[PDB]
Amino acid sequence: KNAHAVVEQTEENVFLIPLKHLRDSQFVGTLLVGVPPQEIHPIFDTGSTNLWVVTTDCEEESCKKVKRYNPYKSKTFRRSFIGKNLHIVFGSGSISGSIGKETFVLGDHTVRNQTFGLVESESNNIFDYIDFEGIVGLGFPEMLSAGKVSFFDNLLSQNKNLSPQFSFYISPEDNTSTFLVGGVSKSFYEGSIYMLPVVKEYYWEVELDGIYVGEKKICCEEKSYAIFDTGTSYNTMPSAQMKGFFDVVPSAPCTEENYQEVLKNYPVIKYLFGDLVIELLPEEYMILNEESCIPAYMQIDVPSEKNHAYLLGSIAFMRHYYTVFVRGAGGQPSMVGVAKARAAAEAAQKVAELENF
Ligand SMILES: *[C@@H]1O[C@H](CO)[C@@H](O[C@@H]2O[C@H](CO)[C@@H](O[C@@H]3O[C@H](CO)[C@@H](O)[C@H](O)[C@@H]3O)[C@H](O)[C@H]2NC(C)=O)[C@H](O)[C@H]1NC(C)=O
Ligand SMILES: CCC1(CC)CC(=O)N([C@@H]2CCOc3ccc(C(=O)N[C@H]4CC(C)(C)Oc5ccccc54)cc32)C(=N)N1
Repeated sequence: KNAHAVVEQTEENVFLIPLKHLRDSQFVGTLLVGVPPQEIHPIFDTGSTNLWVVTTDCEEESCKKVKRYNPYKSKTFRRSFIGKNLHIVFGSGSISGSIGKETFVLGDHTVRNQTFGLVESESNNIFDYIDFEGIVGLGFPEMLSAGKVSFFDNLLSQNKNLSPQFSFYISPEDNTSTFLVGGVSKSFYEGSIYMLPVVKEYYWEVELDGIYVGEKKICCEEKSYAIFDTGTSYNTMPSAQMKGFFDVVPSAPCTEENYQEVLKNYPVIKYLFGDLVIELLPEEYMILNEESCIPAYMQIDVPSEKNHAYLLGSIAFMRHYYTVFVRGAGGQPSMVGVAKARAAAEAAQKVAELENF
């Protein structure tokens, strides 16, 4: 019931990371590792928390094709005397490596003593189709596989000018996509921001009360949730619902010249977050793919939350909605704020942060 305010900040307290939309579909920024600095181009992933860097310890083909980080060239790289192995399995691949500490620079801000995973193996594969160099995880610290301090938390603890919030502006056809640390920019949205409380600090997870495709109620008979996950380009539904969705949302042949008409009669999707209703128009949740219009959706069953979790991804959701991620503390819940994205945005002219009243 207690509101947040958008307050102005000096430009250095909200730093902007340009995100380049690569042909392999990654939105990657720039990250400097160690001294002398080595440059990598990671994705920024609200669906995980570990910091991963691809290293010269991985000699596989998928790793050798990118600019591998070499820890033996870094004066600041440190291993602990007793090492730790890390092995992550997810739907489209696996990542395994060891733990180390390093100094990072993100947006001219320095972070020391940062635990990170050194990729040694990318083989279970998604890595054969992308030029993967790393992940800056932005989930809650509960998802860390190792270390006591997440990258975001550690960055904040060493840079008192930053507020514990960040936001994403996704505009791939513009080359204006931006990851913002410490606040927001009014250049990237219009209307008001509406806040949704985070119900469990693991993923960025909020209550989801219903889903409609046209007039058909696709959700919810049981208590459901939405997860804002920049690490997936697609929106997702659980299996039970995913089949029913594609049954009423078929693909269609399309070109840049006829898709507006092809899709003119497709249904509008609505997500219900309490009194907030978010709608996705056909030209927003359908994407052009190999002479075809296809729904930017995929099936995903999240074992925690009992497969009642629905993911909101970079291309089918954040492209249309500017999203803010606000880190709660103590009795104050973390929150996600959502606003209609401003399509006319160019550069972030001014910057602000959300203050809690
Ligand atoms: C990165 O991690 C290192 C290792 O923990 C940090 O170095 C440590 O920093 C603390 C505080 O600056 C030092 O505390 C000192 O301990 C002596 C006793 O040895 C005490 O009498 C002093 O009053 C002082 O508080 C600690 O010695 C130091 N440890 C080492 C091995 O150098 C470092 O601060 C971390 N860097 C950042 C940016 O957080
Ligand atoms: C980044 C992977 C992890 C953490 C290791 C693990 C993980 O599964 N997810 C989500 C959870 C929900 O289910 C899925 C399902 C699929 C994908 C996927 O294939 N993602 C692609 C996107 C692309 C090609 C742009 O970049 C990369 C870059 C690297 C790896 C994967 C991708 C992601 C998720 C994360 N959010 N993070």
